[PDB]
Amino acid sequence: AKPQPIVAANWKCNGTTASIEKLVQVLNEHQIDHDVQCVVAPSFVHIPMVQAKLCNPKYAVSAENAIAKSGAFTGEVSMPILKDLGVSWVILGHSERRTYYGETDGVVAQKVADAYNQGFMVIACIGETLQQREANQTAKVVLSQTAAIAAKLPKEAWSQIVLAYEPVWAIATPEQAQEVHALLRQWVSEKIGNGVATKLRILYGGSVTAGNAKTLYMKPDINGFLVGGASLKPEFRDIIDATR
Amino acid sequence: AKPQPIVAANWKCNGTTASIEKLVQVLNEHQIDHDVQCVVAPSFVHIPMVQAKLCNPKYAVSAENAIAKSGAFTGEVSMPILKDLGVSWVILGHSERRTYYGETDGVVAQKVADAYNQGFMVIACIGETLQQREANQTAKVVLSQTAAIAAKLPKEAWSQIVLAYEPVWAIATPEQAQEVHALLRQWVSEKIGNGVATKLRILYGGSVTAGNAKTLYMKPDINGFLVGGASLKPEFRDIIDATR
Ligand SMILES: [As]
Ligand SMILES: [As]
Repeated sequence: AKPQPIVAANWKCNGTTASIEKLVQVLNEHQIDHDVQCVVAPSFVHIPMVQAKLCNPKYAVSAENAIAKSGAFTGEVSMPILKDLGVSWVILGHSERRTYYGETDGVVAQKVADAYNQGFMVIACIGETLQQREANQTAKVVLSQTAAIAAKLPKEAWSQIVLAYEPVWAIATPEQAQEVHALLRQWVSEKIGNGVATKLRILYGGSVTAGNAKTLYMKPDINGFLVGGASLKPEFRDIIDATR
Repeated sequence: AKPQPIVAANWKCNGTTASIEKLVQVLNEHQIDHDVQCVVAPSFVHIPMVQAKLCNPKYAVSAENAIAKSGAFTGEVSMPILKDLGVSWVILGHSERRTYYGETDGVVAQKVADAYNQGFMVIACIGETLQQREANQTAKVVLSQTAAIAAKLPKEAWSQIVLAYEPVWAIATPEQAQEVHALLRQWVSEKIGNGVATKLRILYGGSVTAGNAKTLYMKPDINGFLVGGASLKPEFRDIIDATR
């Protein structure tokens, strides 16, 4: 018994008009005959061409980041602007943004609350570094990151939340991934509620390929993927098939 | 005797599909009969619709920010991606990005060098805070910011550089603006070269409206504008006319 799986593409800061048109065509031709939420997150400037060309009924378009409000924030894209554009998914707290772009736990938690309150589906990213893993701090870190997010949310917000676990420490066996997912679900179950925990999607966001996806999705607490490199390739289709 | 003026719109983090279509239509109908480089910088997600609808022969589209390279930089837009898209202008070092998003002098200077080397026109922003102005540090600060940028550039790069002076301290009389522009030009003249200084555009990026633009452009060291709030309005056309 699992909730609806999600297979999300994080294109990060990659792509050309040519490469995106070729990829979206193949994604459009792929017949998906099971209940799965597919997500593509392009770079901001590619969002329009993706919205225009993507016809696959299982897909939604997501942003890779956002700020809460419109105004004098040169270079940033706000959640109101995204909604006007027709985008209602957003990735927040990706490890790259936590590492390079000043997104502390509190910044991430406030962004998630803002997205929730403006009616977004949120893929919120957590995960521990190699230094943190080698000091035995996996549980403390992922639970503390999740706790920061949970602190700004009412119980009913969780239908709009998806967690994505990034094993930053590896940039992992399916068993190491399962152990962290289980630990996350246990926390949500005890602290937030049993019903909320059952229904929550916890996506694996380490290295996902056509080669390992099926074995990863066999695990009871893995509800799909936040895919990096392989989501720039026709291989993404096979990763979607692996959640049958 | 002045170099070609530039009138650049910084839309910051503002706009709807509806408001942009209405604005671009009016900008498209505006007949401009003098030599001026017009620039529109939309939020990243609006770049496609602006490129698609904007027909005015005096305009180029600009990004409001960028990073140097494509790759694993979730949420950011790279200069290669912009070029593939057909964008060859970029605003860098805006005060909002210096203040809120970690852009030190060195970060800004490296971004400007990267843009130069990838063939962009760059509007590089400098300016001092109220605290800096009240401690008599206007010259030191704007010259130190310009120096950080100049340090990463060969002499021949300056044909691709435009400076924009932001009087952050006011968020200013035309005479206070002129005094800073003159001081910037003097520095470039003595340190970089007389020929480079004559030809360089120094844009005023404080509060510009249809009401004050003509008086501002009368000043000998002001070569146009980086416009904030008024560039979201039909008033922008009159600001363009003021550089006749
Ligand atoms: As189709
Ligand atoms: As036209």
